Amino acid sequence: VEYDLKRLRNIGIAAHIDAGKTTTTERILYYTGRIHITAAVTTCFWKDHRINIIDAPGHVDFTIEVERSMRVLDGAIVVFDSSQGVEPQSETVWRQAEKYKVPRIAFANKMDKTGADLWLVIRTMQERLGARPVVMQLPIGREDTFSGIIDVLRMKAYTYGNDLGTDIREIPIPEEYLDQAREYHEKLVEVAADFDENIMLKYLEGEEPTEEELVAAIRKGTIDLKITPVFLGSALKNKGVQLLLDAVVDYLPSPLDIPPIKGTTPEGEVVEIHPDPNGPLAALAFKIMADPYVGRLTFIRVYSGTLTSGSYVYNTTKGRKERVARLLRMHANHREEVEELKAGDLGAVVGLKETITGDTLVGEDAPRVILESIEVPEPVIDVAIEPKTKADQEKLSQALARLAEEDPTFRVSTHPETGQTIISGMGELHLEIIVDRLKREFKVDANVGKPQVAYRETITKPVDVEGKFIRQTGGRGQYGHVKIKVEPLPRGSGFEFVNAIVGGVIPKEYIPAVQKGIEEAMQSGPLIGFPVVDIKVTLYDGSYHEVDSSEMAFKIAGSMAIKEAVQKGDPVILEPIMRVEVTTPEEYMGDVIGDLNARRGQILGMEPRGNAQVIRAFVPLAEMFGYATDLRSKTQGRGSFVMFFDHYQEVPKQVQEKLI
Ligand SMILES: Nc1nc2c(ncn2[C@@H]2O[C@H](COP(=O)(O)OP(=O)(O)CP(=O)(O)O)[C@@H](O)[C@H]2O)c(=O)[nH]1
Ligand SMILES: [Mg+2]
Repeated sequence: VEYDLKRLRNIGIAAHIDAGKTTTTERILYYTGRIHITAAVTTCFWKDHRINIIDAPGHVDFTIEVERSMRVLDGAIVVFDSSQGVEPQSETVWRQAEKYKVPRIAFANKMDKTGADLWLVIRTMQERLGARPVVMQLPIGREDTFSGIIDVLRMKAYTYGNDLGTDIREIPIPEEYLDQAREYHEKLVEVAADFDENIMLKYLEGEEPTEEELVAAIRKGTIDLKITPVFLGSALKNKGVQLLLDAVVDYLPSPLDIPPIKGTTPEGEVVEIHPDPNGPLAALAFKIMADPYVGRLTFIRVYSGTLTSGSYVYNTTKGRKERVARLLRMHANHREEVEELKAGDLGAVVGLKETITGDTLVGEDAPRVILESIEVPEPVIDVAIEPKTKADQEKLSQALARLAEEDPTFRVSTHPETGQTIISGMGELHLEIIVDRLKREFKVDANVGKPQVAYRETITKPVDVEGKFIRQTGGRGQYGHVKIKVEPLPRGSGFEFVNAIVGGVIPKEYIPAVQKGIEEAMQSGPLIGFPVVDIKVTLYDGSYHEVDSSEMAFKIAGSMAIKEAVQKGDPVILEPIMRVEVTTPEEYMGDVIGDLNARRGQILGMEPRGNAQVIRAFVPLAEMFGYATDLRSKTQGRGSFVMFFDHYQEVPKQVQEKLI
């Protein structure tokens, strides 16, 4: 175990679509892999430092896998496409880094492409992002003549012979560039002066400081979220990627340099878990992969203590033992088996049958802390799915079971009378990618209906009703007779059944049958056909025919009673109420407030984050369809939002008629 905590670097590459996120990653692994695919975490070496490239989801609108991966990584490279400029959503990726207090460096990719303006990037970081950038390098040559890069801090430059990254020469700075470099070098020192008194008192005195001095201060400013170093080049034309690697080991934080992850005890106490390898074990799980030839892989981040291969861990979320079989590190083109993962590092475990993405793993004798929050988010959006021709069906109902493992947060059901296949999840985007991950990945071709909000039904007042089923059906006679007392149950409390049968008035056998009929009618309410919730059912009386009584009779009899009940109890539709934090440029505040209220929303409060304003608001899910458009239409593309389920609500009286 050649593990040093200080010389460890956990990175994530964040970028707007088309910036060079994948290309840069590809090149990064290549240059590091020259001594003697994807996958959640990938490891490599540069200048005696371990770099763990935490794989961006990506696609930034799934704000569950983002918050999770932001806690896993420590520093980020934010990649900009310097061709088009800085487009709308490029802001969104920046706001995320701000949200999770993660130190960052910028990388202006595509200095080779026509339209490559370095400065358009720098200025838009100052203005829109509010990033206070510090210029670390300057280009040599324009677009297609882009052939060198100057490092202004050390005052040296690099010419590139080809575009394959196989000829790199350290040259003295061209005369045509020496003045501009000197300007920006002086500028750089000035920035360092804000973070070192020693640098300050030298910068006043006229004396040029040492590299160790500047590097240390410019690094201090980065980890403290005050400045953002900017680097450039062409990832495609293999220019400046090695210098980007150097920047990673220089200015980006090690696990020692950041604020300690906060977890919760089983009592609700808030603890700061310290990154000590000798202390108790606490580790997060964040990706469950299916691997062709090892089995299930579950990717972990270790925060304190040591995860040792071939041992046991305690799963605070599920409350059970788990056997850690083997441990692995993922490299560019091979797998490495390891004996232990210590505090601050990352890899993937083998085995771990019962663990799901988002769970915590402690060291058996260790404090029973939880890293994430407890509750399970509800299924709120329904989508109908119809398989083409038999062959796709049998491998669709197979495709879903063979996928309800890495993501158990989606539910599958069958619609009461249409007999289709209904899939439900956490929102639109959650489901719209599951559909795609079936036609391409699992190769199932079928038709998909337009997303629809999952409503619920319930009574407002207590009633007392009876259901009978006396008919001559299929040669024989049928008799079932039940008398129930139903009342409303506090919100979120669900179902409750009570038996209060006195004198074998309804014989022992037929009691399960009555329950089964109740449930089935509780699937399809008498307002819109959505499931009935939050009620207490009480079976107190009834009757039976000595010979005509049957399970089927008391099933239908129980069904007829509960439909009659939910009808008489002054029913009411329930809609999900979402919780929305909306990040917006300070200026366009009024025009977003004066829109959430038009969505029947209620404002909770606005507090600044960075140079922008985040708004917290309660809005119904039904008034959230295609918000990503309306938002970017009223913020010139600069706005962005997140969404979480909070509770269920009794719908306003005007909305009810519109739904019935
Ligand atoms: N001219 C030029 N083109 C580049 C450079 N780096 C990447 N590209 C090109 O731009 C495109 C961006 O794709 P990619 O590298 O996957 O970016 P990405 O952000 O991963 C796209 P997504 O976010 O959808 O996965 C690619 O087609 C790539 O060939 C560069 O340095 N210069
Ligand atoms: Mg990609």
